[PDB]
Amino acid sequence: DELYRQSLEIISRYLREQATGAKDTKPMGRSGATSRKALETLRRVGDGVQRNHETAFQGMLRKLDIKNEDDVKSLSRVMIHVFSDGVTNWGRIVTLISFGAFVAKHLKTINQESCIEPLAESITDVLVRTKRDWLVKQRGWDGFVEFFHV
Ligand SMILES: COCCn1c(C(=O)O)cc2cc(C)cc(N3C[C@@H](C)n4c(c(CCCOc5cc(C)c(Cl)c(C)c5)c5ccc(Cl)c(-c6c(C)nn(C)c6C)c54)C3=O)c21
Repeated sequence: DELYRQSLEIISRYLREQATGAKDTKPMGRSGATSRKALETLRRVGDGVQRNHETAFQGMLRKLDIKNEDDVKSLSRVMIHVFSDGVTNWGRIVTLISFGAFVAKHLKTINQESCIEPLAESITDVLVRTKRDWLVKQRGWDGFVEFFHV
C-alpha cells in the first residue's frame, strides 16, 4: 500500500544521490516530512556504514561481478540470503540500503545508471516483502525517523 511507495521513494532517492555523488534536497511527496527525515538519516547513518564496512563491501561487490541489467536482476537471491536471516532491526535495514548505495556507485562507474532504478526496486521489494509485519509494528518509516533521526 503506502509502505511500498514510501520505501521505494526513500531508497531510490538515496541510491541515485549516492551514485551522482552530490546531495539532492528537492522535497519528497505528500508524507514529505517523514520521507525527508528518513533520507537525511540515511545520509548520516548510511554514509558511516559504508565507511565502516568498506573492506567487506568491496570484497562482496567484487564477487558479485556486476556488468549489466541482467546481473542486477540476479542480485535478489544473494541479497535475500544475506538479509532474511535472524534478527530484524533498523540498523540491519540501513545496512541493506547502504550496501545498495555502494553498488549504485559502482553502477555509475561502469555507465550502468539505467540499472540503479531496478536495483532500488529489488531492494524495496525484498525489504517490504520479508519485513512487512515488523515494519508495520514499528509504524514504518515514522518509527525510523521518530527514534533515529537527529
Ligand atoms: C554477522 O551478521 C549476520 C547478519 N546479521 C544479523 C543476524 O542475526 O543474522 C543481524 C545483523 C545486524 C546488522 C546491523 C547487520 C547484519 N549484517 C552484517 C553482514 C552479514 N551484512 C549484512 C548486510 C545487509 C543485508 C544484505 O544486503 C544487501 C544489499 C544489496 C543491495 C545486495 Cl546486492 C546484497 C547482495 C546484499 C550486508 C551487505 C553487504 C555485506 Cl558485504 C555484508 C557483510 C559484512 C558487513 N561483513 N561480511 C562478511 C558481509 C558478507 C552485509 C547484514 O545484514 C546482521
